[PDB]
Amino acid sequence: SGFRKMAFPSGKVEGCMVQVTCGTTTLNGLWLDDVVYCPRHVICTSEDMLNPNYEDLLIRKSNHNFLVQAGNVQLRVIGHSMQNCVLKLKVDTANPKTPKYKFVRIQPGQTFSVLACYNGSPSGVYQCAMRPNFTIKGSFLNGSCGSVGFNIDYDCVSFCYMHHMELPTGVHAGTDLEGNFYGPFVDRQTAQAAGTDTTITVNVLAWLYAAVINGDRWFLNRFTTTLNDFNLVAMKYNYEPLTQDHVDILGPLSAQTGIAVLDMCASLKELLQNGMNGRTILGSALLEDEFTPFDVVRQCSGVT
Amino acid sequence: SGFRKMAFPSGKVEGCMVQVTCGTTTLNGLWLDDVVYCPRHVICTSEDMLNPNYEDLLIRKSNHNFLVQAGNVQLRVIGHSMQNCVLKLKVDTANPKTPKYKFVRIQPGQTFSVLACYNGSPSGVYQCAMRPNFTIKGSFLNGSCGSVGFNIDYDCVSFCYMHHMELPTGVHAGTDLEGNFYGPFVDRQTAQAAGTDTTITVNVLAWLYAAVINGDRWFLNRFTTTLNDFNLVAMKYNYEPLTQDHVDILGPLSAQTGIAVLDMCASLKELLQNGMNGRTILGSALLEDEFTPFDVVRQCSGVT
Ligand SMILES: *CC(=O)N1CCN(S(=O)(=O)c2c(F)cccc2F)CC1
Ligand SMILES: *CC(=O)N1CCN(S(=O)(=O)c2c(F)cccc2F)CC1
Repeated sequence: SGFRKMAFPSGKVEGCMVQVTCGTTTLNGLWLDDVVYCPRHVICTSEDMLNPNYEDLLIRKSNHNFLVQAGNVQLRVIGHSMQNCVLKLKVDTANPKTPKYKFVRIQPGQTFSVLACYNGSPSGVYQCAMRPNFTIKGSFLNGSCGSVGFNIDYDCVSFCYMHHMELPTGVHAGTDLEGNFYGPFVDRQTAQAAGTDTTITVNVLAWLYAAVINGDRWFLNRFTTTLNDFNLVAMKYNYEPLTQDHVDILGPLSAQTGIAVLDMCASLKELLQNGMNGRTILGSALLEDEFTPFDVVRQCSGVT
Repeated sequence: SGFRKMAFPSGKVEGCMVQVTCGTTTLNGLWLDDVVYCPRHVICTSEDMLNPNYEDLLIRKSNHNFLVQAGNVQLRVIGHSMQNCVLKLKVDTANPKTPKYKFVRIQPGQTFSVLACYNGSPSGVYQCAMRPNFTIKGSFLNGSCGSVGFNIDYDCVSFCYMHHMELPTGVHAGTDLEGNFYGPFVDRQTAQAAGTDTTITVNVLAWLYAAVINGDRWFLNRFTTTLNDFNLVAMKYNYEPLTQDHVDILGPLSAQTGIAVLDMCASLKELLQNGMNGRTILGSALLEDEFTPFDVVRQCSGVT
């Protein structure tokens, strides 16, 4: 029993983190096989960052200008290329600690662990969601760029995020490991505002199921609703629309608790309309939306 | 910017987790040098658990009854002893991944990371505090016993907790790595109630400082207070008394923000008396108390 915001064990990803230095800019790189992946803005002077032309900036960089350090040993860079907003640095040594890995581009609402690093050294691990506006609400100081977000499936690390940007509002933006930004964000020190940070409805419901499973039942009510009726209330409260796809996904939790998805929807409807009235669910005074249905099943079943 | 509930990177501790089996009971062990530490209740039939006599139960166990598995390789047990509520299993192989380590007994209010394991395999990592009633609010299913809590100081893992018990109320109890329970708890399936789960006042203040540092300032007020005046309000709200020791500890955050500790106390006083009024601080609708002042400084400075 008990339910916690839980990150994947970070060891497999700690084994991949290196320091990348280009001139006076130091950030983090991900070392998989003989490639080091890092944000392309490593080549910028914070003056370049106002309107960088990356292809033009990169012409001035040779392999030997990229200083790659794994622990206290230098890696020899034998190649470099730009893919979208990341640099791939070919090194002469395969990372001996390379885990089984995939690159995946996640959807909004999908959760992942972040290993926050500075100078290629891990500081901490935390759980995130890709927000519906394609920002993440991270913890990233200067030097944290190139820190990565991941899921683990037993022994296979799926890398879904590399950190690039803090928006003026202190939310975060980054790329998949093909260098493609989540959302409309660009690696330029310019005015970039996030859209509406809506609540991930299906995640909230997952977490209400986690609550029932863990004995927090006070908010269960006598009501049901319909997707269309629920969705009117959701819209009004800046909750994402709920689809039959989300209902299907919640089916296993529905089964385990014997609470119909639409009944739990009706419960969530009353919490939105009535508020918590100073009560808590799983030690939270607000509705948590950074647990996916898969996260809830995982932590409630104890997958390793 | 941004502030997250952040666990230590778990890699150093993943390298220490083994499976311990005694008869039909499987749980987790911590492998440091040539010793495997695990809960002594590994020797119990859940029938033994009602009123176990551990010294008597242990007489019936030989080295070869303790099955220790690190990955998919068996360790040879060449010795076993009981220290308080843990077994020390001497094995013939030093853990080659043994990190620099200490055993520390933490005080209530102190935070640590837990690496939740099942069958010696990591499932997840999360951040905890030792509650003032010497429980922790964990996420632990059957098989999780012997999962450990730790702090890291650069390269030195301080182990402070091993998981043993879920109380009937679904809160958690365990030992330091000398086998001594935190609080008055015993490894027996009996009526054990926790005392008052009071709020860790100094941690709440730390987290209010983290909020100001990260731009969440709305709750800063025009008032100050005194320790004695603050403490009357704290008592009324089941907050731990604040000492000059806690004020001293908050000094660095006081300095960085230019907010006197007692001013921040007066802010916390108004939040207790007035509530949040539907507002959030660092994405929370309640006052977070599982960040220590050291945690706030660490994450706000980016220590690795
Ligand atoms: C995002 C990231 O981690 N980095 C890119 C920016 N640089 S930097 O330009 O060197 C820099 C500092 F070193 C300190 C403060 C601001 C700043 F932009 C850091 C690495
Ligand atoms: C605390 C812990 O992880 N364990 C001790 C109890 N045992 S058990 O007695 O084998 C057991 C199960 F295997 C399943 C359900 C309940 C139960 F007590 C599990 C390991």
